[PDB]
Amino acid sequence: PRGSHMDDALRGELASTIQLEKLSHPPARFDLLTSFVYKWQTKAALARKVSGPMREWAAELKYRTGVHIELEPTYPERLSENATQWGAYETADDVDITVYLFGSERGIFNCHKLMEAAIQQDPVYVRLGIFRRLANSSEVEWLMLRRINRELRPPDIPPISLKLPGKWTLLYERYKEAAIRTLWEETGITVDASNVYPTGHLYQTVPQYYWRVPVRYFVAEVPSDIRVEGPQVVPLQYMRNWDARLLRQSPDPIDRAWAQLADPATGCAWMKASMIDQLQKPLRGDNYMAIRYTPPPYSNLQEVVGLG
Ligand SMILES: Nc1nc2c(ncn2[C@@H]2O[C@H](COP(=O)(O)OP(=O)(O)O)[C@@H](O)[C@H]2O)c(=O)[nH]1
Repeated sequence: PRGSHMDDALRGELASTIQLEKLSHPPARFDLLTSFVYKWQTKAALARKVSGPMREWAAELKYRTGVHIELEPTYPERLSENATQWGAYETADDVDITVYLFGSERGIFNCHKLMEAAIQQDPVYVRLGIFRRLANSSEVEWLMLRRINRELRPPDIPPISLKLPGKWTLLYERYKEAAIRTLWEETGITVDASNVYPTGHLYQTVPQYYWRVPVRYFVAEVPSDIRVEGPQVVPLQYMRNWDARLLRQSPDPIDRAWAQLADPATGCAWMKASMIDQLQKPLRGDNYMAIRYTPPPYSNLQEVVGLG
């Protein structure tokens, strides 16, 4: 019942081999979905590529074929263990996951080959660090957004995410291609692929959070004078039309900094790296921007951005 609701929410933002096993009927726990049902016994290293933290790719597979993807840890009691067929999993990739498919065999056949191609790639989150240089200052300003995540979310996703632009790679989409397209979807800024530079990737997960995906990072300079329109895809899902008087007095530092630098008409804000890491210091430690958005030397840009 929760899996469907999350797939319905992503509909607005949508525009070596797999051994399936047909099941006579589904287990009683999955009858409400029941329409055939096929099972795929795999690991989280593979099942993560057809689901996603917010069911990004499980919803696209439904948008494509009409099949419903349902995932469950095969032996979830092992995820409650600290220290073999039983005990704590070594890594998240090793977590046994059982995937269920619901729909017509026509739609299941289409999704099956889509899934066999999905598990071949590396689907990740992308963040294109958009920055501009200030004539009066020496440091750069980065464009920040605050997305209001939905109620149906995994426990590792906050209610509001202070983020730089960027979403996720669609099925068969590539890193830079996703970073540029998702940049416009969240900001409305058009950046050329020759000015986008990869700055690194991060993957930190635990077995209990088997769904977590790597994050590929990019940076690109924007002209200091530019019309930042804000989110054009699902704009209601971002912090907008807020009230600067009362939020300025919120006990959250993010919130106060948002009331002072954010524009409620666009939901966007320009922040310096020293300000972003100060905001991320109590949650992430030091060097939040430097760890993620340090340009490669061939960009001839780590001099300009200031992290280096
Ligand atoms: N949000 C999110 N973060 C992840 C996921 N998987 C890994 N991470 C970690 O997120 C850290 C950096 O996150 P950040 O750049 O602040 O993006 P954000 O956490 O999604 O706002 C990295 O150390 C990654 O290991 C995921 O599926 N979702």
